[PDB]
Amino acid sequence: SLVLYGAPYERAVEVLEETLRETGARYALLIDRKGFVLAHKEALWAPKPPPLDTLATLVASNAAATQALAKLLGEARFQEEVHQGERMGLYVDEAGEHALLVLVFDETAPLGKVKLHGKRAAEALARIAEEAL
Amino acid sequence: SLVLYGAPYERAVEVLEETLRETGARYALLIDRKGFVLAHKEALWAPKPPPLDTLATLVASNAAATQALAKLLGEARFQEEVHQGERMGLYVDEAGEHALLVLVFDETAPLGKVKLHGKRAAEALARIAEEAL
Repeated sequence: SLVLYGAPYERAVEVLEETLRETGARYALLIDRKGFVLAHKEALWAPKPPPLDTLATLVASNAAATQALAKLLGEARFQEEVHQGERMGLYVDEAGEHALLVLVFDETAPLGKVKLHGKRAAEALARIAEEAL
Repeated sequence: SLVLYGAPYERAVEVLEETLRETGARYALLIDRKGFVLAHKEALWAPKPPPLDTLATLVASNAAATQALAKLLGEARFQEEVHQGERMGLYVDEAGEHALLVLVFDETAPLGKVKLHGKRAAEALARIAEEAL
């Protein structure tokens, strides 16, 4: 597949939903490394997100931009990154070769839970994407 | 001051050294938001770092690059970021208005310690830089 659709798509959304419930994050996305959104889910209590195409293309651009740093420091790429503001934070984890799990969260979501469930979710989504894409 | 020199410089290096000891990080740097290195220290057990001007300019470029994301998500800027590879990770924390504390570390440095002491160090270095620069 070049697009995630059908049962893989259905399962990916189900994983993103459970990830929101387990973390308390606002928004959860699986995106490819070109910034295309493969699946997304938003907590019913959260404000409408920013345009998710923009968000995904900036996350994917930054993820590519950071490889220079990982290589400067002697590794191939980073696998995970957390960016924290006063209120809002952004978690991104590799979901296999060609996808990234993105979680947007506020202070009400314990960063430890965001990381712990986020990692499990990226593995599940990697498995789905490996078989599908 | 436009450069950190004299007693402020001396104290900043002393803070970076204690930060390496408290964290177990490889390399510690205070850099300005233009990527200029104000102070740096390296653990005696670690390999020679990558060119620290390059490292600082890439860290500063990325920090600027990420503001678009923070603003997309409704805040002014991120205050802190962690990037983790299989072995190496990179911690960056705001040190006041015009500087960033950077810690480069491997698996032997507990991320919790890196964050906890890193935050204290960025506050101390902010204080030094506020009075000096």
